Amino acid sequence: NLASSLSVDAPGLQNQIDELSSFSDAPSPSVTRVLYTDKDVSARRYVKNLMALAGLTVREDAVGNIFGKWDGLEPNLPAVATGSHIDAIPYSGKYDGVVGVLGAIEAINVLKRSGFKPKRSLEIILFTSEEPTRFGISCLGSRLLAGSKELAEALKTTVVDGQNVSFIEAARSAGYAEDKDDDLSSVFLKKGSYFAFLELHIEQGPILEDEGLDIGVVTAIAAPASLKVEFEGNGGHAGAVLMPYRNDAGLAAAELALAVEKHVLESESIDTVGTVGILELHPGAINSIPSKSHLEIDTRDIDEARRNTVIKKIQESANTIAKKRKVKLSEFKIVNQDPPALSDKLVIKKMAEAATELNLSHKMMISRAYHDSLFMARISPMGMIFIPCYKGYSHKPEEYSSPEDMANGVKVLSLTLAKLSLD
Amino acid sequence: NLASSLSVDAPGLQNQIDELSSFSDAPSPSVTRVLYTDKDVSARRYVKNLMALAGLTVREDAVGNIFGKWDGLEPNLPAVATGSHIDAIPYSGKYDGVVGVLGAIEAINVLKRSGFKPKRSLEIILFTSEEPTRFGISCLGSRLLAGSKELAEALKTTVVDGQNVSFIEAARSAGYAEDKDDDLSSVFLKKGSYFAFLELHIEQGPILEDEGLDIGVVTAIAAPASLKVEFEGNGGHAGAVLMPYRNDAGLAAAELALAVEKHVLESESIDTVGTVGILELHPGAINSIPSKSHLEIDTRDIDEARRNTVIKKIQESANTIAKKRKVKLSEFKIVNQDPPALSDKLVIKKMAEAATELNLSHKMMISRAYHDSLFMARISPMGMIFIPCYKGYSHKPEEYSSPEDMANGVKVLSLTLAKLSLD
Ligand SMILES: [Mn+2]
Ligand SMILES: [Mn+2]
Ligand SMILES: [Mn+2]
Ligand SMILES: [Mn+2]
Repeated sequence: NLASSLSVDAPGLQNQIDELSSFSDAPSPSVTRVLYTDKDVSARRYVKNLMALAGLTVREDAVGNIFGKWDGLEPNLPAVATGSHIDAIPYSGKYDGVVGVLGAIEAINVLKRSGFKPKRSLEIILFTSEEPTRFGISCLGSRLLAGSKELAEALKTTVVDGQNVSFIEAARSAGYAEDKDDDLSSVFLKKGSYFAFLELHIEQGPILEDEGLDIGVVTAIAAPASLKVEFEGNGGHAGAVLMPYRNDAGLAAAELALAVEKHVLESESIDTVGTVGILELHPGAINSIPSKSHLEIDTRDIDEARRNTVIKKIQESANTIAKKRKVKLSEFKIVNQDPPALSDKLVIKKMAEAATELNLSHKMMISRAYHDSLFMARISPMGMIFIPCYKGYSHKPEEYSSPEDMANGVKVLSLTLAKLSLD
Repeated sequence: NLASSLSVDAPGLQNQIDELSSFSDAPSPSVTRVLYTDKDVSARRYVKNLMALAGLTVREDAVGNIFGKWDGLEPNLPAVATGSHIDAIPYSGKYDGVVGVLGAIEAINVLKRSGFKPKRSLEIILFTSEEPTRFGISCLGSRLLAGSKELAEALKTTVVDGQNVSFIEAARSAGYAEDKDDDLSSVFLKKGSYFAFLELHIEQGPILEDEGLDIGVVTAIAAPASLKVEFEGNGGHAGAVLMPYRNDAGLAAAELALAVEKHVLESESIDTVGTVGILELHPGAINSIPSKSHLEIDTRDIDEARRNTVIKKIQESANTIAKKRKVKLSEFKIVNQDPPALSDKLVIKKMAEAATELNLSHKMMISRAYHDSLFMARISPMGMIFIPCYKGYSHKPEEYSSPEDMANGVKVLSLTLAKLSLD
């Protein structure tokens, strides 16, 4: 049957993972690859070439989401879509995102080798960017596909990066958003344009590995939020300004970072997380008392209300700390505060059937990380396939998924796409 | 007499202060000017031009200390020296250091207009750098003039900046070519090679302004130290690594910064200070748990033993925090731990006499900031002349000393140089 016929070029896929990792601003084994930079442009060209070699019809939208379609026997029907991202945060790994892009192309090649003939077309999406590194905006491509007018407006009017380069200027340097007449609504997909959307991804947790399982059938994605906070004080000379006269913006930031941890732990649930991954001091000189501090805070929970309580407490603490330290709370901005997504029950059923037919052990589980799937779920029924990764490591160069684990994920993706194409 | 004949071009000196401030990597009103950068080179050239216009013999040593001599009637006698620095930490003011360099040149011009005939030569020193910004080393020039073999060795073997540029490469780019035969010992001054060393400097405190006084006669300089600390943890995914499994290097850093403040306050003396002016996270992404943190800590006291107790407590806390957070204390480096210095009693005497002869009010006081004077004191009798500054502000663009305050300092410097030259 179809399932028994599926065969993946596992070393070939690994070779592509390694080749793509060369497009990096960080030295190997780390990867850094940021939206619209030269390394991103090179990586896009590499992927588009692989899509062409796979016989896919390739197109791009106004912000650089890339689509590669295998036309079905009934091409007017909403297609079955799959895909992921290839951007990488600073000093991260080679597998996050990339497995779901290169692996989706491999799933096409696998199905073609088996002589599968899709009824509904299959389409691979390379999302233009999923990581928030450049503009503070996660899932930039999929948020637009899912029809965010607010985001489209912001991208055209106010959005800039840390070097004051605008979104539009960055896009144009990479070959996109050239048309002046587009408010970016051209990117929006109407609800139902895809029959379903699937994303293959490394688990980014140790559960499948610890339990000895091959496949996670993802049932939900946890609710993510992020915040930016700034404090301002008077600054001055570190040697000469006596302690009673200070209002140290760095100490306010230190206290807020510890308050974030405290409020997360106060939830009493191990599913709650919060992190201060960015903490910058100005002027940032050893002998200058910080007059401005800038924090960026990530916080999430599978339970939206429980997460929101953490956010409320963080704002309360920022105000309490500012008053105590006698500094100005000059910025407190919630950058995003998004609900969780639920995978579609029929997609879940088909995925689990596919794993069973392939003799692959599996469990149903939640995603802690967010993904493009979070926003694609607003447009069509969604599911995700998790594969194991070594010790759950992710967002660091120790991240690793074996050729066998990737091949298993590709087989499940191939078979689930096939099932949905004939639905 | 000589005193009554001294006249300063006060607006002209102000104009020079303003012109020099244009050599900056920060937009006005702030100044940033770092050792061996293009802005530093431009400022060196500006000063050397003024020295030549004042008829001084101009020379430079291996690391770029600049000397401008007015030859006396007895040129073989140890000269009377004066000088300061022109480097500026990020986003600082226009007066720190610069007043004692431009003001020293103006003092020469003042004495020449009055027809003064020196016995001992007078020599102006532009120290190559006094701020620790680039290499973490304060008083780089004067520590070398004072004969630090440990520093000379480090500069040629291990010292690099934050961008991994070596001291040698940086010096070379600024026109200080490396002599592989020179271990920098060529820079060392013989003890007693100067009769005395004087530094004119803004107070960097509010005392003279608050008390309505013209001149501070500095009697001692507080004991400065600095520390570099790094913590290392596992890092990883901000969304997926659950709180009990973390070893967050950023939170270790936050706790250490708060411990620094605590230990300073524990001294029970208002003269004790400590600051964390630099706190950097790696990888520094919103969704990546910090795997490395880097702190640079400044701590000082007029009392050396009290200062040292603070340092010991900070090291104890760094170890306690590392154990509790389950991170590695990967670096704990005391970069410098220097004793205080006392001004020479006969230099103090001459300075007070000069202020009195000029009908300027004055008081004895200590310096909280460190200065090149701290290390020149190891080579020759030392003193400092403080002038008032607005609200004591320093290391920020609000720093200000009036044209009159500078001119009065210049007059005291001129007259003190003259008195010492004839002694
Ligand atoms: Mn990621
Ligand atoms: Mn991802
Ligand atoms: Mn300074
Ligand atoms: Mn200074």
